[PDB]
Amino acid sequence: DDIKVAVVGAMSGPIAQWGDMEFNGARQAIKDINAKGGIKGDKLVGVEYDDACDPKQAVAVANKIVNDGIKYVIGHLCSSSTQPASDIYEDEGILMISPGATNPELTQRGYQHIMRTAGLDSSQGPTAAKYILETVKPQRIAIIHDKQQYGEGLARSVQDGLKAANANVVFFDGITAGEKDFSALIARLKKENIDFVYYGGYYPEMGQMLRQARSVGLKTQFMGPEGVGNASLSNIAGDAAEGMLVTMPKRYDQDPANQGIVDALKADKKDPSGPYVWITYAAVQSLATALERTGSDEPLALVKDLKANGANTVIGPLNWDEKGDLKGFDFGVFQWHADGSSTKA
Ligand SMILES: CC(C)C[C@H](N)C(=O)O
Repeated sequence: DDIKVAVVGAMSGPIAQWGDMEFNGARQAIKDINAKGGIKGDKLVGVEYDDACDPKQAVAVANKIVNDGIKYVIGHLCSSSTQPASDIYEDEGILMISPGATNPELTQRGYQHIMRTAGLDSSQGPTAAKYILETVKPQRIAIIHDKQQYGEGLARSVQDGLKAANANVVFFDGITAGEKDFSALIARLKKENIDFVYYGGYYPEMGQMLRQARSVGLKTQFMGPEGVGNASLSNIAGDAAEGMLVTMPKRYDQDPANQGIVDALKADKKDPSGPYVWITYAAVQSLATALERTGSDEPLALVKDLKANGANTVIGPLNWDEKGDLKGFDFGVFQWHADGSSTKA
């Protein structure tokens, strides 16, 4: 019979563009797998849910998935929405592979039904700190975050990494997500002669912060995690996007092996350049590899099979550890430009 698979992420809310990549990658993977014969004759069917990357809505979607009879879940997208949903899935015995959540706490609580194809912030954070200490070498640093699990976790990780080398972190503060007016922050950066800022958060706040800093002549160097590295960033920031540092996953769309999938996305007039297009495609490929190899429909047996044998996907040969995290998922550093393009630094 038809194998149903929930795909869960942001189809609405302020970071819906990340979700656009997720659903584009999932749809294409489900379509390619069915085109080659499915899972031993059976058809994969994606069932799409919108949690809006919001903790409360995520708990509502997870509850609905249990009630709908679905046993496998590619989601959720954000860390703050994925973690509370995983509590429900673990209790009900449902497989959950997150293509987007990078916060470490997800897979550090003994949950047996939980995996991910996204990286870890326990590696993205230290990658930023290393680059700050060794290449940028600023005199005076401020670290800002958006008071949510992903951004605040990365901001705290960069604070610790810098403080390990006794770098001058002048101050550490948060701003509320959805902020329009950053004039108070900018005034503090001028007062404290801050020449470098790490922002933990997503692209809507990064964009407006960059534009407003340059409008009054701040010469500050900014940096953020992969959550700011979006096509929207330079549209919001304008010329202030130039020089922006950001940690991102490898450019999977420039891998020759993925050129067939790039061409399929370009035929549907879709942007193939986003990291989570590929990381989500990979999560469907891992679920399909486990169903095919074992011939089983038990969530626990599918996870054990993946931890043991791995899977060959569009983001490389995947090798999970006992907790459900990928081993050897590396972030690189990129200089952003005003036209939305970027180059490795
Ligand atoms: C899509 C990504 C920007 C999501 C981010 N890694 C998080 O855990 O919230």
